[PDB]
Amino acid sequence: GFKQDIATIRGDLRTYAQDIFLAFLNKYPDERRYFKNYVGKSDQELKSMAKFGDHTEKVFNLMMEVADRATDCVPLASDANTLVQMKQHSSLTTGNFEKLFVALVEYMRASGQSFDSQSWDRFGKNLVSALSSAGMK
Amino acid sequence: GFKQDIATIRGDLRTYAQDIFLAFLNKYPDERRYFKNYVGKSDQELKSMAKFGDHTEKVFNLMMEVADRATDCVPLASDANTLVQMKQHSSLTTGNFEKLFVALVEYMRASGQSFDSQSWDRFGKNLVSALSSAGMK
Ligand code: HEM
Ligand code: HEM
Repeated sequence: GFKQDIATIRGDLRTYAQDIFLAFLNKYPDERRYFKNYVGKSDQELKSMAKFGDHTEKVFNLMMEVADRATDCVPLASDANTLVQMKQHSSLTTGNFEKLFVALVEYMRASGQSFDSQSWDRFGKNLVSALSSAGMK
Repeated sequence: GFKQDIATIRGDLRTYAQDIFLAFLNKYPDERRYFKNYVGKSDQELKSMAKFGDHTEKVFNLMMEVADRATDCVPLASDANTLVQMKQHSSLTTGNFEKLFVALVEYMRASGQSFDSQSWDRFGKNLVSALSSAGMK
C-alpha cells in the first residue's frame, strides 16, 4: 500500500528518484526551464552531472517524509507551507506539481514493482489542494 | 460515499441526530450520565423537551461541519481543538468519542438508507487521533 511504497522507494531512493524525475522531465520537457543546465542532455548525461542525482535525491527524501507524515494520503498543512515558502519554489504554480505526480503515477503503473499507484495519484491531488490552501498560485 | 452521507444526514438533520444519539445512549447506557437532564426519560419524553431536539441537532450540525471540512476523512486539527476546548466537553476522554462513533457506524450499517459506513469509522478513528493530539485524555 501507500505506506509500504514509501519504504520501497526509501530502500533504493537515488535510483527511484532519478528514474521518476527523468520520467517527469521526458514527459514534460518544458519543465527543464526551472532548472539550470538540464536542457540539451540525454538521461545518461543528466545522471553523470555533479548536482543531478544529489538534488533529485534531496527532493525525494523530502517527498517521502511528506508522504510518511500524511494520514490517509492527506499531507500536513505545515509540509505544504514549507514547499510553498522555499525560495527554490518561488516561480512555481500548483500545475508544476500536478505534472510531477502525473509522471510519477505513470512510472509506478509501468514498473515491475507493485505500487499502490491510485494512492499516489490521490496524494498528489491532495498535495496540490494543500499547496493551493497554503497560497501557491 | 462520505460526501453524499453528509447530504443525506443534513437533509433530515433533526431525525438522524436524534436517532444516532439515542443509538449511542442505548448501546452505552452509562454515557447518559453526562446528560443529566435526560436521565429517566423515555425517548418520547426526550422528544418533548426543547433542549433535547435543539441541542442534539446542534451536536450533529457541528459533526457535519467537521466532516465536510475533512479531506479523505481526515479532520482539521482546528476542528478537533474546538471539540476539546468546549466547556461542555471538559470531563471527556477520547474513549467517549470512540463509543459515539462505534454506535453511529452500527446505526448506519443497520439502516435501510445507504451509507459509506467504513468511511465514518475511519473518520471517527482520525478524529480520535486529532482529539488526542489537541490534548484530550
Ligand atoms: C512534492 C514535490 C517536491 C518536493 C518534495 C521538492 C523538494 C525540493 C527540495 C528538497 C529541493 C532542494 C534541492 C537541493 O537544493 O539539493 C528542491 C529544489 C528545487 N525544486 Fe522542488 N520539490 C518538489 C517539487 C518541485 C516541482 C514540481 C518543481 C518544478 C517543476 C520543482 C522545482 C524546484 C527547483 C527549480 C529547485 C532548485 C533547483 C535545483 O534543485 O536544481 N520542485 N525541491
Ligand atoms: C464529534 C462529536 C461531538 C460533537 C460534534 C459534539 C458537539 C457538541 C455541541 C455543538 C454541543 C453544544 C450543544 C448546545 O449547547 O446546543 C455539545 C454539548 C455537549 N456534549 Fe458534545 N459533541 C460530540 C461528542 C460528544 C460526546 C462523545 C460526548 C459524551 C459522551 C459529549 C458530551 C456533551 C455534553 C455532556 C454536552 C452538554 C449538554 C447540553 O447542554 O446539551 N459530546 N456537544
